[PDB]
Parts: sequence; C-alpha cells; structure tokens
Amino acid sequence: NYEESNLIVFGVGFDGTTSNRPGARFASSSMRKEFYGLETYSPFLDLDLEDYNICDYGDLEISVGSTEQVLKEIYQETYKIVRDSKVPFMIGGEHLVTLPAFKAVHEKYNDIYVIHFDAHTDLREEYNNSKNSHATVIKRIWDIVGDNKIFQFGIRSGTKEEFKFATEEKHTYMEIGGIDTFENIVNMLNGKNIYLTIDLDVLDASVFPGTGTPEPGGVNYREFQEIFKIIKNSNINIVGCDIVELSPDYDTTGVSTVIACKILRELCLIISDKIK
Ligand SMILES: [Mn+2]
Ligand SMILES: [Mn+2]
Ligand SMILES: [Mn+2]
Ligand SMILES: [Mn+2]
Repeated sequence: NYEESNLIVFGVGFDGTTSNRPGARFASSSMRKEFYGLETYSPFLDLDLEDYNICDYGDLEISVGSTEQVLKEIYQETYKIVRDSKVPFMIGGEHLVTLPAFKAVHEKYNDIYVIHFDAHTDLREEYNNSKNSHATVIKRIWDIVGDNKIFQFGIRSGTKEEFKFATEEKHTYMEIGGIDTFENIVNMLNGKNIYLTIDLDVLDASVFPGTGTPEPGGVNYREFQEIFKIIKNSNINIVGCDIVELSPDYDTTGVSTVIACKILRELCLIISDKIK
C-alpha cells in the first residue's frame, strides 16, 4: 500500500526518442510476468523483500505521440511521491525518463549528487536533432546541477568530445571502462543525497544483450552486484532511483529480463533497509 511504504516502484514503458532499436517500452511489463517466481531472499545481501513495505504502483499511464507530454507525466508521478516523503523507484524504457524524474527529486533536494552507471556517456548535446534524447540525458542533468555533482561509471562508448567534456573539462567525474572506483566515490559522498540512475547496458553486451545499444567490454553480473554491497555498507542517502534500457525482445534467451528482475530486487532491498 502507498501510505505504508517508503519505496514506490513504478514502470514507465516509454521509448519515444529511440529510432532504430525500439523495445525499452516493454521492460517493466516483461519483468512483471517474471518477477513472480523469483526468490524474495537475497543470499548475497542477506536481506528479504518480505521484511519491508514496498509499494508496486504498476505502470504509469502515459500519452502517445508526444515526448514532451510523456516527460511532464513522469514528472508529475515522481513529484507526488517525492512530495509525500517517499523514494521513487522508476523502471523505465529509454534513459530519457530519468530527466523528469530527476527534476522532481531535485526540486526538493537542491544539493543532490548523481550516480550514473552506463556503457555510454550520454553527454552529447543532441541526438537525431533532439536536445531531449536517451543519449543526451546526462548533459541535460548537468545543465541543472553543474560540475562536481555527476559521477559516471563503466563508460566505454562515445564521441571524443563527450569524453573530453568529462576528462579534460572535468564537468563530471567519469570512470572509463570499469566500476572499480565506486567504493571510493561512495565513501566520499558520505552523508550526501543521491539520485541513482542505472542504464542496464552498463553490463557487458554478451551478458545483457536485451538492450538498445549493446557495447562489448562491460562488466559481468558477479562484478556488478558488488555495487549493491558497497551501497549497503555506505552512508549515502538514495532519494530517487531508476534502472533503464532493458529491451526484452532483443535477448531471445530471456536472461536479460531475469537480470533486470534480480537487480530490481537487490536495489529495493538496499534502499528499503537504509530507510529501515
Ligand atoms: Mn546506455
Ligand atoms: Mn542510452
Ligand atoms: Mn544511458
Ligand atoms: Mn566473464
């Protein structure tokens, strides 16, 4: 139930700005018919979903034919959750859904930090002639928070300019080709408010092929799950979270969906435990 839970999970089946690889729209619904049979207990974290109050808000009803309209709707849903002093956990399609969600969170937490997991920088100003795209989401967010607020991990694909923007111009912190520095970054953000956005393609392409733009050279699941332990043992405050870019049909084995489901579980556990 809404009022009793501190974590509100909802889906956003939207991929309106994705041209050649649509499908992220099916992420939450694909996970829905799968999540049912997975264990509620996590042996890795030694936590159980059953010990917490988590609300399954289902999928957000969104308009069709207008990206602009969809973003406003996501913003609205997120805002109400934030307004009610609860943590919004969005399971979206494309990465653009993170922009309005982040805004709703930033409205209350002006001094917030962003933790970004992705195979792509998402720092380009435009993509397919649009300023608002899954590929420009972090640039949009940087326009809101500025330098020394964004931390990116696992990045391994992008234009030279996008990388310079972070590495040379230092507009964001970026760990290229890995996530090994995550524990250090998290400890440094001790006691800070964080918006965690996880683009699932941060995982290696052969491990998580059910995504729009697979990129070889990523981390496997065993390596990735370590971030859950690091967050659990840290003192960071996640006030907003999301996982995105799961595009089911592209992984005929169906394993990508299972991976998303498990990641969803561990994250709920981690956040739910901190809120206590
Ligand atoms: Mn990506
Ligand atoms: Mn992307
Ligand atoms: Mn992304
Ligand atoms: Mn391996």
